[PDB]
Amino acid sequence: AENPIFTDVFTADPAALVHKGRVYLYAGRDEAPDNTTFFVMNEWLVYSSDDMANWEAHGPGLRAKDFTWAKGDAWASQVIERNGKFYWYVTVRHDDTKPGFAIGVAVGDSPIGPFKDALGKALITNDMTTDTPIDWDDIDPSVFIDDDGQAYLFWGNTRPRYAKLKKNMVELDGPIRAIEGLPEFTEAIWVHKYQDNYYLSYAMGFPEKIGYAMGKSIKGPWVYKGILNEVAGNTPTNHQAIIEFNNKHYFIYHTGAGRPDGGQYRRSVSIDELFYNPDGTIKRIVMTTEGVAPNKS
Ligand SMILES: [Ca+2]
Repeated sequence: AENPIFTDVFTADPAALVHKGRVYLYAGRDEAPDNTTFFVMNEWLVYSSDDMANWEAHGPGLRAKDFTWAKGDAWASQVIERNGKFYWYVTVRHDDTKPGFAIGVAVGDSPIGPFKDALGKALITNDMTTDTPIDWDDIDPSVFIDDDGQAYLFWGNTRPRYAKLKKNMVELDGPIRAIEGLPEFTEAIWVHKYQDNYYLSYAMGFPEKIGYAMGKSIKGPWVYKGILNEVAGNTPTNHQAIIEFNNKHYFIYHTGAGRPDGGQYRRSVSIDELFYNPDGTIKRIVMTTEGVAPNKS
């Protein structure tokens, strides 16, 4: 499965999920004419695989403009299943009623949708977080359900943060907490659990690499552990998903390696295998051209 995996579109900010034997893969879609101005993103695209290698294209799943309160900009996202429903947390640009980037939540009854705004309003709004003056801090959501039934929302650019999510998945429960322990944090938090440990991987520095920290609890304390991913080919933004599928571990990300004239604002999803050490640490990723081998049940 030669990387990059999709060649008919540029494709970025991957998020993935396993359901009923299939991997569902979610990505934003880079529509920019060149690598020299800025992101131009309007819609998220959905893909699914049997085996990690052959991908079925289900087309657009959600456009940013599907949020009445949103101006545009369909930035990084993450989907989760809970109670026969699917929650899609998005980064969009709020309209001038609450200036600045915001986090919204959509809902569907199946992995491919149809998806609709679950709230009719932002879940996180720029003015809720004012310990930084920048107006793109509230981006890149990540979502997690711990073994005790408690769900959590993580996000941030420049300022990493989390909060408890109510069962209904569309409401914060309790206060927003600043996360300590993530040297050089930039963005792209991805939380997951493996065996007895918790893992918070993130984009780090600039141009971005991915670093990660481990915790004995979802509330940490987090212990930075080293570099998970080198800086990716022809792109300053590095953006991960980590999933477990069929006894192998998958590290999904993007590169500027596509054609034609791929790069900074014309990115492409690539996939490579992740391996754990016996102590629980993750081997540094090796980003490869040939990508991943099939692996179906
Ligand atoms: Ca803010």
